[PDB]
Amino acid sequence: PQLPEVETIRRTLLPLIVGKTIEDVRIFWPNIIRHPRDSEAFAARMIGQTVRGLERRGKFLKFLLDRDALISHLRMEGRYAVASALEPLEPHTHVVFCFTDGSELRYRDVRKFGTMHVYAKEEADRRPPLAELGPEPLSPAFSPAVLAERAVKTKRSVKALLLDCTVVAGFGNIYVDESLFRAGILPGRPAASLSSKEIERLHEEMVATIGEAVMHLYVYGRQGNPCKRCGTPIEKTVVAGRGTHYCPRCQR
DNA sequence: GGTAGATCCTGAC
DNA sequence: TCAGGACTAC
Ligand SMILES: [Zn+2]
Repeated sequence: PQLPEVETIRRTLLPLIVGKTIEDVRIFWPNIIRHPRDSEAFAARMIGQTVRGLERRGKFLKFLLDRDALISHLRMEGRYAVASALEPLEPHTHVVFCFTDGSELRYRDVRKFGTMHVYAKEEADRRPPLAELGPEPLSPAFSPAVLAERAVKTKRSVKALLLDCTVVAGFGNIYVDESLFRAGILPGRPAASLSSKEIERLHEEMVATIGEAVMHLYVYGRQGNPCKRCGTPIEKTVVAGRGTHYCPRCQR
């Protein structure tokens, strides 16, 4: 899931778990647990805590309990569901939080790429994976000025810059390619080669593209098909190690 | 320090 | 054979 989907999860999951008290935590793929490194310590500390809130930072979910916060990233295919402890688990369920009311919060992930970190609330923001996280793309903290500062200071491509979590929080591949197309900028351009006008325009399209989503694709996954704006075949290459889609006519 | 590289894991080739 | 987000060593 991408940022907009993660926000939808935050909104819809919260009422389904708020005020419930953890009675058990069951872990079927320990690699997912990143802190405490010992999955048994992870499970033990959460027991007896009540869910008080659920926040999002970038593509991370932050479950707020009594003492601790649980920081969760779903990566490509992770998913949460709330269901009865009386029913069989779905395939690829790797972590389960059991509540005193007989319901469960279940984490599934076919690829097993997702991560979980637990810390005392007051420490969560200054430890990985939240430490160093850039500003929310939809917040005043993410400004053309901030983007300009990072752009001028690097030798990397503009695509690499946008993919960097320290630059802006949770801006995914699909939105990078769509934003660059909408801003008329080739993904392979050196970030420092962008004019102030290009930076401004890119910031604007980033906010609009992801803003629209949180509430129709031009290039992403459209290789070999005609550009919706000029009819030129969309091309796909690799930029910053990622599948990268662009129109060689609309983007410069 | 900035930056590439390595890394996980398995469905779809 | 390999893409895909967010500690190590060049
Ligand atoms: Zn075009």
